[PDB]
Parts: sequence; C-alpha cells; structure tokens
Amino acid sequence: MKIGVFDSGVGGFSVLKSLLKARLFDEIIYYGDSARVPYGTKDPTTIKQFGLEALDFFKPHEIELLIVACNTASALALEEMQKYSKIPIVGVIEPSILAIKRQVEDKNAPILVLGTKATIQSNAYDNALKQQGYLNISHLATSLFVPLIEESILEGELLETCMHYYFTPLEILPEVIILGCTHFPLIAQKIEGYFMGHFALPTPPLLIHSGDAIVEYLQQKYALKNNACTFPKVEFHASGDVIWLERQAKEWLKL
Amino acid sequence: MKIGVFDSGVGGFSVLKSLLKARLFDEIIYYGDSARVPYGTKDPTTIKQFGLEALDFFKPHEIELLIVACNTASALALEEMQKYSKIPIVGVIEPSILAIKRQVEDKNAPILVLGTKATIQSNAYDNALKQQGYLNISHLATSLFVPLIEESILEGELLETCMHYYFTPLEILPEVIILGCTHFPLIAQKIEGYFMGHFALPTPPLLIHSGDAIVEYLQQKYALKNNACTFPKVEFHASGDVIWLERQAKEWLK
Ligand SMILES: OC1CN(C2=Nc3ccccc3C(c3ccccc3)=N[C@@H]2c2cccs2)C1
Ligand SMILES: N[C@H](CCC(=O)O)C(=O)O
Ligand SMILES: N[C@H](CCC(=O)O)C(=O)O
Repeated sequence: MKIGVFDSGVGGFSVLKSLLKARLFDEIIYYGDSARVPYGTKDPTTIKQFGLEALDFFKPHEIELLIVACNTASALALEEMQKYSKIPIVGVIEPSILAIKRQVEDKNAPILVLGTKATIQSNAYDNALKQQGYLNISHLATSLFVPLIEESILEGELLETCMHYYFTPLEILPEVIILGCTHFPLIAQKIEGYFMGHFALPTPPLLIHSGDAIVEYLQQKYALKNNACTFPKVEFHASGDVIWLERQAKEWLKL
Repeated sequence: MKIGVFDSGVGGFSVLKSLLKARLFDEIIYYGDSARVPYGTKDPTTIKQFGLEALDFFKPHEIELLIVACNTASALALEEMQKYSKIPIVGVIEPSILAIKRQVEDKNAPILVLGTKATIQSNAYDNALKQQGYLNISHLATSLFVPLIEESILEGELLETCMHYYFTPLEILPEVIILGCTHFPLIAQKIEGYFMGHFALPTPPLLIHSGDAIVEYLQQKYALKNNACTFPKVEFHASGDVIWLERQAKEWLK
C-alpha cells in the first residue's frame, strides 16, 4: 500500500514516527511545504489554497490514501481537499475526537485544546467535542511553542517561561490536554512537568498525541495491513530545501 | 516618483514608517509576501526564488525604484533581483554600512549584527563592514525575536528571557548594534535597556535602524528634499489576506 503524508514542513514527522511504528504502509510519500511554513499564523483562504495545491503535488504519485498530518491544514483545508479528491483523505482532528471518546469516560472532564492560532480560531476541536457530548472544553493558541520547537528549545528557562506565559491565565486545570499541533509531542514531557510542578499533581493530565490517534484509526480501517511492512520505502519531498527537511527526520523519528 | 516596497510580510512597515516620515515619494506600492513569511528560517535558493517572483508582482505597477525593506531578502536575493530588473533596486544592508561609516569613526569599534538565521549565515553585513575596514564584528541570529514581535510581545518576562537567552553568551560588549531585521526596531528600547542593565552602562550602545539608514541613502542618491507628499498615495498588497496585512499596518505605522 502506497500512501502520501502532507504537512506544512517537518512537524509532520511526529505523525510519520507513529505511522512507521504501525508498519501499515509499504511506501510513504512525504511532502512538507517547507517554503511556506508556518500555516498556523495565516488565514483560511490561504490555507485552503495551500491544501488544494498539495493535492496537485500527489497526483503523479498514485497514492491510495492521503494523510494530512498538519493540524492546521486538517482544521482549515481538509473539507475542501476531500471535495476535490477521489482517494480518502484522513486528517488528524477527527481521529483525536475518537481517541477522546475511548479515553475520557466523563463528559464533564476538563479538556484543554492546544494548537496554532488558525487551528484554535477554527473551533474544529471544540465543535467536534461538543457534538460528542463533551461539556467542559477550553482552548488555547500556544503559537510560540512552534518556533521554540523549530529552534530545538525543548528544555530550560526559555521554554519554561513560554509555557508559563500561555498557561498562567488558564481558568480551569485540565485533566486532558489535546496536542493539536504537529510540533507539541516534542515538548509533551515538559508540558506534563509544568502541570505537575505548578499544581502539585503526582501524575500529569492525559495528553492526546495526534499521530497515535490517527494510527489507531488507520489500524482498524486497514486492519489487513497491521504489521505488514518489514521496512518501508519513504520518499521525502519539500517546497523548500529537501536536504534541510530530510536532515531533520533523524531527530523527529528517533533514528 | 512612484516606488515599490517589498517585504516578506508586515515587518516592512518599520521601513514604510521611516519612508512616510521622510516625505520623499508621491506614491508607494507595498507588497508583503504574507502567504510565505518568514524568509529568515529558510534557505538561500528558496529566498532568491522568492525575490525573483517579487519582481513579477511589481511589473504591472510600473514603479521607478524598488525598495527591498526585508533584511533577509536584501542579504540573499538583492543581487539576483538586480540581475533581472531594468529599474534600480535598493536593499537595507548597504545603506546601514554607509550610516556606520558616517557614525562610527573607530574601525575597531565592537559592532554586533542582529538578524534572522539566513541574514546572519549570509555574512552580508560582516563582508560589507570588513570591506570598509571595520575589524571588530560580531554576529548573532536572534531568530525568536521575530515571532515574539509578531505576537506583540514587546515587554515583560518572555521578552526579557528571550533576550537573555541570546545575549548572555556575549564576550564583547557592543558599541554599535545593527538592527539587521525589519522587526527589531519594535524592541530597540528593550535591547538598549538590556545592555545598560546587564553590563552596567550609563549610555546604551548605538543602534542602527535599517529604515532610517535607507532614508538617508535615498535622499542623497536621488537628491531628494523632504518635500514630497506628507500623505502620499499608498497601496497595500499581500500574497496572504490583504485585510490581515493592512490591519497590522495600522498598528506598526502608529
Ligand atoms: O526558527 C523559528 C523562527 N520561526 C518563525 N518565525 C516567524 C516569523 C515571521 C512570521 C511568523 C513566524 C512564526 C510565528 C509567528 C508568530 C506566532 C507563531 C509563530 N513562526 C515561524 C516558524 C517557522 C516554522 C514554523 S513556525 C521559527
Ligand atoms: N503543522 C502545523 C504546525 C506548523 C505550522 O503552523 O504550519 C500544525 O500542525 O498546526
Ligand atoms: N523581513 C524579515 C523578517 C521576517 C522574515 O523572516 O521573513 C527580515 O527583515 O529579516
């Protein structure tokens, strides 16, 4: 099975890491729009067009399924992309809602959604959660986490201060935190550590990882493919420098 | 005179602000490539291609001069753009060198260049300064200042921590700091304050503002008096949502 994975840049590698572990797909065509990243700071019209242009990229590749690894593109462009695609397109938002339903029994559990400005502005998560009966949802655009993570600021005073900046105004302590952005898994332990330290919690809030949630969805849509692939072929493509993009895979994938 | 101003996004508004104050031009066409910003985190070939495409944008506008307000495009793309342009293109690097020549008599004065990653890696400032005999040049890509400033984080603990992050390893106290990025004028006083606080200075280092340096250059080159329109015709264009761009202009120009 040959698939595509689309992201604004290298963030999509956090989804790719999950995909690789699932051993579902024999061939993966990765495309990161690294000339135009970030998407999260930009507007619905721009991101929609970016999503359609991604469809054009994948045409000659004869993929069977397209994964939109980007939470921003999932929130803003997925519906438009599905309108103009014959293949299934799967984004990272809906599978996370499904993961919530499996992991969060109490409809009143406080859930906090973290994402880019565009993702949070869309209310994609809030709407889908409300539709599933969840009553206690907060959201926060933790925009600066993205550039910090791009700069490998994954610990230390600057990361702590940035987390404190965004989290300090929170009205409700979350029991569940959705990592609604490709980059956030890289600081998941730090986020857990923030809440435990600041609120004297012996264990952290439950974190939802977009890559693991999409994998859980795919593992049952393509059940015949579980553990099918001994070692996948992966092609790396970028609109920016493709060596720059591929170079980052080692870190993100823990190669 | 009708001119164009090119930037990656809204940062160019710090140059536009200088330009408007100087009353040099009757008409200004501003274009911010806000669908693709930042340029600073990307590679030379991509940035060069961005610069070439910006020329296409201005073609129907029949401008007489193109200003490249972006320090990143100036450092990486200016030479390529000039190669494909029939009109003069002026960037923000060379005018700042000329300002330093005027203002910094001591060739061994410690100069610190701040810029995006791409700008700093290009060594465009270092090379130009060495060419003019300056011997004591330091450089620092203060990359995260850009997103902080985009988010209007112009004060407080986050900014202070970020400045500390970049400035603490410095072994030479600068006499001159080049604000080698469109965004940096918006934290100029905070940068001044950091060095005075942390290095125990009665006076801050001299800060070189790219917008002010290009104004000085343009007046001399075109023999301009500060007597064009107080309120010129200004058009705003963007590759992203132009309403979003203009909304920000209102904040940066104030
Ligand atoms: O190296 C680091 C520097 N950097 C970024 N800086 C800029 C520069 C101009 C406009 C936007 C951004 C944002 C951003 C701005 C405001 C709020 C949130 C983000 N993130 C990019 C990014 C580049 C790649 C991913 S994010 C990455
Ligand atoms: N891939 C984006 C993060 C980087 C960007 O803003 O493009 C997301 O998951 O929201
Ligand atoms: N205009 C850019 C800053 C924003 C960007 O990285 O594109 C510069 O002056 O370097």
